[PDB]
Amino acid sequence: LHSEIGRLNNQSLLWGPYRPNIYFGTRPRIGKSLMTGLMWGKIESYTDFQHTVRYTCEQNEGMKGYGWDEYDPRRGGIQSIHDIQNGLDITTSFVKIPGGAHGGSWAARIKGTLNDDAPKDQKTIVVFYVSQEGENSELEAVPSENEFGYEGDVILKGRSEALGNYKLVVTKGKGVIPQSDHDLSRLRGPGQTVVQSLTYPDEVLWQAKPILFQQLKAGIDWLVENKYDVADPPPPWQVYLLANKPGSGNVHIVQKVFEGDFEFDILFSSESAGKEVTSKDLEREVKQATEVFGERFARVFDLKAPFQGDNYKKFGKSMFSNLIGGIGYFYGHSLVDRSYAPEYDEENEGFWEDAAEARARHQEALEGPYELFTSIPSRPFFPRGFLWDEGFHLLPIADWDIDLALEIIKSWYNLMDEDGWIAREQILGAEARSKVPKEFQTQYPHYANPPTLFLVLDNFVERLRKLDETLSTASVDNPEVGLEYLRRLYPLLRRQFDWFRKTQAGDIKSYDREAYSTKEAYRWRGRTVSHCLTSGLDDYPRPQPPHPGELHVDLMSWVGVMVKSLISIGSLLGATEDVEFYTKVLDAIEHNLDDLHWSEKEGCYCDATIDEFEEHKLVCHKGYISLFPFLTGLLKPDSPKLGKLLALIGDESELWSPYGLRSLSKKDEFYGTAENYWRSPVWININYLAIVQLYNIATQDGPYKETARDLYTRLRKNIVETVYRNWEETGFAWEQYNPETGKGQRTQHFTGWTSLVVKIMSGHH
Ligand SMILES: Cc1nc2cc(-c3ncccn3)ccc2n1CCCCCCN1C[C@H](O)[C@@H](O)[C@H](O)[C@H]1CO
Repeated sequence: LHSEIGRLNNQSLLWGPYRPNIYFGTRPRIGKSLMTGLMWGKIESYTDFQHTVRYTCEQNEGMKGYGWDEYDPRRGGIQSIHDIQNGLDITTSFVKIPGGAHGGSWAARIKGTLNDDAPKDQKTIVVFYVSQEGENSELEAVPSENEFGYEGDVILKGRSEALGNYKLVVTKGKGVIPQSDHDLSRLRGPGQTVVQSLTYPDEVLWQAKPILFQQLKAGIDWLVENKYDVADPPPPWQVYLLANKPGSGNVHIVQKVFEGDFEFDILFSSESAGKEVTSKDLEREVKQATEVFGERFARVFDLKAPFQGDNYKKFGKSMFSNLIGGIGYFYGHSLVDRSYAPEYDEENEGFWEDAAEARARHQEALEGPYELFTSIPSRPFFPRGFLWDEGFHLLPIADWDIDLALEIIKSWYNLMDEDGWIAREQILGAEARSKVPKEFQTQYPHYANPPTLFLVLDNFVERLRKLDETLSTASVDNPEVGLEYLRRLYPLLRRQFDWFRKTQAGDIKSYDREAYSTKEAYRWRGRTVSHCLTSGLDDYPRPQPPHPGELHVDLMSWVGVMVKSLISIGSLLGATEDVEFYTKVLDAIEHNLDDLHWSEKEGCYCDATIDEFEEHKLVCHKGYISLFPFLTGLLKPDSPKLGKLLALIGDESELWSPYGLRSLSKKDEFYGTAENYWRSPVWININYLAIVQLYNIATQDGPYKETARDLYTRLRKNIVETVYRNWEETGFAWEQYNPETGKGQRTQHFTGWTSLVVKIMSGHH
């Protein structure tokens, strides 16, 4: 029965607009298959369209904003694009229609409305770009009746092993189509929809912009060769209208020019299903997906006081939809240094210079191919899987659709190599690589990242203990399906635990260091003089200089998170021997957090190193790192140390700002220095952990119940209100928030863990 829910999940999730790196396109969860993408741009001159055309996501002065207003990957949703440069408000509606054997059908409506500033007679070029990879697959544009292009719909008929037979239609659409009275119209037509059907080697089909432009350039070269010149030039929009040439190929460019507002549909009909998809179907499924979305939101994300108002519902729906709507399917090779150069062991003083040398051997090579199905932090700046981000992303996604979340967990865990490593940053294929400088592509088998995916697993387990609708919860409603999922995953969880202990081990035994356990001590590999990228907190201050004797309290706390999870999951599976090992490890981490990291003088946890004199020294920098045993859920509710942590947390002169907790204390010497990334700003993911733990202390008998109740109340309010005020003013979720001014800063469109705000509002953890 487990493989039955599995098959249904596969069929459910196969199609989506799973190309979040571009404004709008679709792809199935298959490496080498059919992909679509949208392009549009005003044209006012002979040279402007190369500058105005839109395709890959960005964020700059010329784009007011864009994002999903509703989305569910099983059903589809609606996206809104507000484009200032091109004077256009665009809506892209996407809907899926189950049926047949190949993952069903789908349809999209693209609607453009000029805004108030645009010339009422703007010419906008619109391209629908279609490609198909596969040796034994075919795709053909049925030619038109008319001489120079299409008066009606463009039908592409295709076939592959993965999709069977299918037709993809681009409807004629509604809006004024400009007409040219130039002589050229005797050879190119007066103006109409055109199709060019092309073939290029499979591996470059993703390069839609250059492919389109090479065709535009050939058209213009043709003008020049044939005596169309500046004495009497055709209008720009006709100079940039491709000559119609439909056929078979692995690339099909469908181009329309509109004057004023426009709209058109794309209808993908899987042959193996009922009759084909119509526009009437598209409109009905769109209306239906909205109603379903509406009803699930109010059940799953029931906003509590004081955020019950409609302004907050709208806010929550926006933050949620952007998060779950950034889900992508990525496919290809990634770049990995598999030398395991000994310099990566970081065993000597000055290790960062040795590691630099090894990186300068450039032994890295492409490997795979791999696939990943994942949500991402940032459509415009970094639209790809990040390992510890994904644990935060899936917390609200799991509320929505636990089965989808498990799908994504599985996807990540299928990347893990034989040692237990998953690369923290998943740049899969040439398309992904295109948006990343070559110096930053290389992954390193010694670099960890927080295991925040265990958090999602913990939520799943509590739920397991305590048709699209049915599927979304099938793995908790069918407990046998649940445990079977854990059974297959568990060995990989254990592999990653062991990997952490073998690769990120700190050194107790070799210094004058005393502690309850000889074993439990951890140090993030990969640190530079000013950074510790693998920890997730890039530039939070760490012992200076970095040192093989360093110990990092956040890392030990992450290991504590892992054992606690393995206890739970081991128990469910009766891995009795495993469970007793985990038990001794937990107990040991509990003692060693105190013996190695607790500072009585400072009243918080600290990283540690070793002295010029070879002695253990705590290095205290009050901020997120200091609270880690608390944030990761490792302290007993009655703990005196917890009490001191709550005092530091609430202290306005240290961490507590009107806008959330500061990443670093105002009192720290590194406050607001250098790039100031994690050295003062408020970050939603860590604030979210704080909120969850305050709520935990707050809803149990103990000495800190009422303190935590008050802190919980206020921090929930501060964090929610700050992210809401910024969203109201700017339309954006931001990467972090300024603790002096409350302003969002760094990167926009960070959905992204900022969207945790939906779970914070809906409460009852
Ligand atoms: C190559 C690159 N080009 C970039 C361009 C712009 C940019 N900005 C404004 C305007 C224009 N351009 C910005 C950044 C750019 N990058 C770096 C990519 C990695 C950043 C990771 C963010 N984040 C850092 C967190 O500390 C970490 O915890 C977390 O896991 C991670 C993933 O969310």
